[PDB]
Amino acid sequence: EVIPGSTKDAFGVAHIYATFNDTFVHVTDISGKETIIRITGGMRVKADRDESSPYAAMTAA
RNA sequence: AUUAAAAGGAACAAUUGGGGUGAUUCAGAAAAUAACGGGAGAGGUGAAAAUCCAU
Repeated sequence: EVIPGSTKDAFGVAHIYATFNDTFVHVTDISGKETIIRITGGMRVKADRDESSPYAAMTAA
């Protein structure tokens, strides 16, 4: 049925921190002390030069 | 022993001054620590490597 801990339509905040050497997609709650899922551009690539590629950003997003 | 220099100095009235000295006072970036979430990467480069990470 429902995923444990999940609720109905709610609000989150995404902390998109994208440098020239990597990119971060990080969503938390309204408080900001609880993180839901944090995926970076380096987890969806193999080489170190593509972590900043726009392709890795959408894949993580 | 002349006058009162678009020479100079002094005085006064109004101001100007990130001019100087002392005290007071505000800011948050960076970094450090404390606690919590998360769970595999992070830095850095032309590409990497050395380095940091399951303590």
